[PDB]
Amino acid sequence: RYLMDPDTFTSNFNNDPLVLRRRQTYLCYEVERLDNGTSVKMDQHMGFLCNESGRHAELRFLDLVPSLQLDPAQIYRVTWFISWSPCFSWGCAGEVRAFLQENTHVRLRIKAARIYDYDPLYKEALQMLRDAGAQVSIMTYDEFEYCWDTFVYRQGCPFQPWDGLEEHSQALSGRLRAILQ
Ligand code: NA
Ligand SMILES: [Zn+2]
Repeated sequence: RYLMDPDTFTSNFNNDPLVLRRRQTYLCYEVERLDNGTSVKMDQHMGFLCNESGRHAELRFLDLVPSLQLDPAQIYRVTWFISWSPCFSWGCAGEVRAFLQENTHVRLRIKAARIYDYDPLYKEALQMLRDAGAQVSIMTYDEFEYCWDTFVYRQGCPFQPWDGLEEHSQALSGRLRAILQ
């Protein structure tokens, strides 16, 4: 597993609104299989994706699902730690919705560092994901540190939080839950 540079992680998962980073998304993913109330963690199916040549990371994740060789007779939970919530206007929310409709064996958990409200239809993207069965939430300190510990070439350095991490997370979470109520 190639691990992400720490600078790339910190530049992209920051949730401070005064840090500009609209040009790029990073999407860390893991997959587990749900059997009789216990998960089979599948470490060979973890990684991260960014946007490439105009194709958003969310669509690039959909692009690689067949290579994960999921058994449709099984149930899987996919988790996304994504630096921006998925857009509507460039097709991500719609494609994820259609994917989850066609792939009823897949459950999707989305934890976003920030809300992508550069998209005029960002609220509709979030509601569309919720309506398609995705559980959508804002990243807290716990998830940022997990991501640092799991996806980052950190050489045993501990996660060090940026100023305001918890405050911004809680404000974002309030906005999100208001949108999804
Ligand atoms: Na595709
Ligand atoms: Zn998108």
